[PDB]
Amino acid sequence: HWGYGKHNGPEHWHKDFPIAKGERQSPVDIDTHTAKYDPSLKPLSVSYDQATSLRILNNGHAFNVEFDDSQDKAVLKGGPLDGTYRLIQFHFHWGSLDGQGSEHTVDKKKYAAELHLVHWNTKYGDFGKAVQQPDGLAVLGIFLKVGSAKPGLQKVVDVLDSIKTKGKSADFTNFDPRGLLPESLDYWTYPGSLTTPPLLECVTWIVLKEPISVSSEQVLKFRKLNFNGEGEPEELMVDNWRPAQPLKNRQIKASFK
Ligand SMILES: NS(=O)(=O)c1ccc(CNc2nc[nH]c(=O)c2[N+](=O)[O-])cc1
Ligand SMILES: NS(=O)(=O)c1ccc(CNc2nc[nH]c(=O)c2[N+](=O)[O-])cc1
Ligand SMILES: [Zn+2]
Repeated sequence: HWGYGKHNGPEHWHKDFPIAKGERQSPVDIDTHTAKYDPSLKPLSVSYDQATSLRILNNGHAFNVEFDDSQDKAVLKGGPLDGTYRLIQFHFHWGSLDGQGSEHTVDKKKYAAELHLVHWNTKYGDFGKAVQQPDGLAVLGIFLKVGSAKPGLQKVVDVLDSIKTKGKSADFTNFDPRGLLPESLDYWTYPGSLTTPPLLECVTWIVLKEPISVSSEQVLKFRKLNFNGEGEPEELMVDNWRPAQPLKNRQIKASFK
């Protein structure tokens, strides 16, 4: 199986998922100087007031906080998007050290982690159908730097010891993802892909300029998670990020400045 270990990491994925070397792969380096301001972009609309979290799962690659997406409750719209995208889950990618961990980079700068709020286009009826379409998903990307704690993150951090190993899940209700957003919704956007296999080219990426601050103790707790299942040799869950991929024939647009 693919992973991020010594022998099955990102440079190996193409052998099972040939679209790894495709025309619209993610993440990418965001060259701030060459991203053009696009005054036709709209403000992003993040409507998470009715979000219903249900569960948190260690899937052996990251942990996902899953939402009830059976009704139009936590939606992302506007920005570069046409139509309405419903929140299904969020997860993070992070490093073994504070100097690395994000998937997207900003003029080659790597952040300590990166949060992905994953949304699917309601015109496709469900997630599984949406990932088959070029405009199927919108992922809202938010950088994490180490500094002041993020109080809105602590409930997530505190449950991780209950889902240490691959395939563990825990009840995770009433979590409000608004506590994870920075103050500004200024963003960059570009057409890309899932950053893990199956690496489908179905994502409008929206990457916020303003990172959120999390404490060293918070990100330390992410690094105590395990890639392995229970009663297998311990492999800390760290460096679960794909490096920047060739931008190819794509423009990154800025909503600002
Ligand atoms: N193209 S892909 O899906 O990324 C993929 C890549 C590599 C494999 C073989 N994996 C391994 N082979 C040898 N030793 C190991 O320790 C692992 N391992 O770590 O799994 C299987 C699938
Ligand atoms: N890192 S990211 O780009 O935000 C991101 C990556 C993967 C997903 C959903 N995963 C899947 N999607 C479709 N088919 C699949 O088979 C899987 N799967 O097997 O996981 C959602 C978001
Ligand atoms: Zn992700």
